[PDB]
Amino acid sequence: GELSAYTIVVGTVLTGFGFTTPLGLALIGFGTLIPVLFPAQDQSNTWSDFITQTKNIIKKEIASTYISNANKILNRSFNVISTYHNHLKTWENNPNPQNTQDVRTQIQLVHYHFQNVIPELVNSCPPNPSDCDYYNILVLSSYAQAANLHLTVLNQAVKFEAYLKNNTAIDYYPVLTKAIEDYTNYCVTTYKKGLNLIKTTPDSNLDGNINWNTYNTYRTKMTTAVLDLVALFPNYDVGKYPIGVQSELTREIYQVLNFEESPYKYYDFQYQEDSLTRRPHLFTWLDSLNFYEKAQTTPNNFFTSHYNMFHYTLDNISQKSSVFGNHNVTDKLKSLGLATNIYIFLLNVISLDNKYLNDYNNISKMDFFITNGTRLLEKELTAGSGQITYDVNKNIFGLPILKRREETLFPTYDNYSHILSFIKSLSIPATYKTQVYTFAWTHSSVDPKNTIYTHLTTQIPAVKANSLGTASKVVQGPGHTGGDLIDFKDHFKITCQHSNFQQSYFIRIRYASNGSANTRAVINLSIPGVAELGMALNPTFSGTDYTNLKYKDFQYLEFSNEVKFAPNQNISLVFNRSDVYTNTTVLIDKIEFLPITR
Repeated sequence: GELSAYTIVVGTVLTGFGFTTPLGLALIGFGTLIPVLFPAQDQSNTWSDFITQTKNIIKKEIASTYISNANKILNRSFNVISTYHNHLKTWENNPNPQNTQDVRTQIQLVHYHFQNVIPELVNSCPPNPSDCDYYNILVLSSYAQAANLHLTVLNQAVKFEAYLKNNTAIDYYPVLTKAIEDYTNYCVTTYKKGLNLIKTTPDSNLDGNINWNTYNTYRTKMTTAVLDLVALFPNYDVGKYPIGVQSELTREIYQVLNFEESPYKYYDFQYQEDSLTRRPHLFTWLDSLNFYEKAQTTPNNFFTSHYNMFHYTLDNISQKSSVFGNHNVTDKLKSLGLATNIYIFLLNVISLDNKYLNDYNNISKMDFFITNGTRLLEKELTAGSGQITYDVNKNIFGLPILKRREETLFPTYDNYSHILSFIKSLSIPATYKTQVYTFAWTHSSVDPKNTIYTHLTTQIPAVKANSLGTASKVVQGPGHTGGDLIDFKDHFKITCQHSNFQQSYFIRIRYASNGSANTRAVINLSIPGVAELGMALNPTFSGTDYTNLKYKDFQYLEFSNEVKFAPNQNISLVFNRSDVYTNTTVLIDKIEFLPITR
């Protein structure tokens, strides 16, 4: 949508987990968060915008007094964060005595401000039960920013104190943890209450049908606002990540074209979902876009059909997608290729405007805004000759900037949060001339080289693999892992490229698993030319509903033997399951590398 804080706040946190210091992600991360979340101090309209925008997509109503109240309440954090931020800044470069060193008192206030303002926020809802559920999902995005700030000072407090044990001393680690757990589970819960609200509310405009586009919009906006932020919360666990962490978000989000002027909005919800989005898969990179045009030469040509060319991370085989659309046999192929480190971060599309009639509303022209890392490259893809008579529609797709601006909408080659990853299409030629498209977008924090760093913990999602056994499958993530997970049944291999240095590590796994102590799954890791690790996994949850696994359901296990990689060494990570307990489900989330030698 139109609101860059979502993508910027998320961008700062990813960048923030880069190191590990006595002032944590506060002194610096705050230098960005405060200005982004409070541009007009304690009298901003950030929360209103967040709430109004959410309410504009769900299109349900409540007295605006609830919105301004929420905005009035969360705008208190400004002063409580500003003072804390100063004493901290006042604690570093400024002398290091013991008075301005008494930051421990300031931390106490920020922790007190958040124990009260968040429950206040949630409990200041309309009387009516369900009307209260709607108010809280409508405030969820603001809730998130609050909880994150909260988690940041606690993560900082923990670091701050552990630093003072070297050459009231409160211990916030048990609390930091519970906060990571509660906030995660609440956001996800609330996020689904909204998803279920939409999927449950007939749309008068659609004559009663559930509105899929509304469902999809809410998902795209909330993923970039809440889920993306919630997926990084585990990094705040100073226990788990002592020296810093490099993580990424692998989930896809979609923007759609021709929804309103096409009939498909009257079909079943799940039907549209099935044909407009992609089933859980291993992360893919877009090699090229292939659109067929009509053989004609006369004006008003358009793209008849299309297909995508893509590949798994570090895989030298380029897979091809289905040919969406109505591919004639005498049409011309207009292709747009893409090399490694060359992405589409913004595009312009010109499609035919059927005027709500059973007439073609296809894409006839596209302007891609590509990035190669050093400059902006504009490429074009046109059906026949740009010449167009019929009325046309002009739409822009892509996501907001990833960093605070500096030097057609927002993204630049050196400042973009998402890259194009796929283009699906729903069309039944045998009956209609209309076609609805969706543009898939993945987070630009994902690495094409699966690099393993040496100066901090590297987090490599299991879906960044390029080989998946037949017994295994990729299942939908629960909502807080930042993406999907692998249902490890047999084997799967992820390929990594080491940094230009030498290092020893311990590879650690973040997984989920039911089963019992007598039916533990066993995992063997074969790193050709390097090591042979193996270990038994423990039960972590019970039941078979993996879709709604809780935060506590995922745990961490580490292999005993260590590995050493040479500079720029290409690594093969072959995972095998040898146990017989076929009924013991194991969900692989993240593969972690812990540097041993500083």
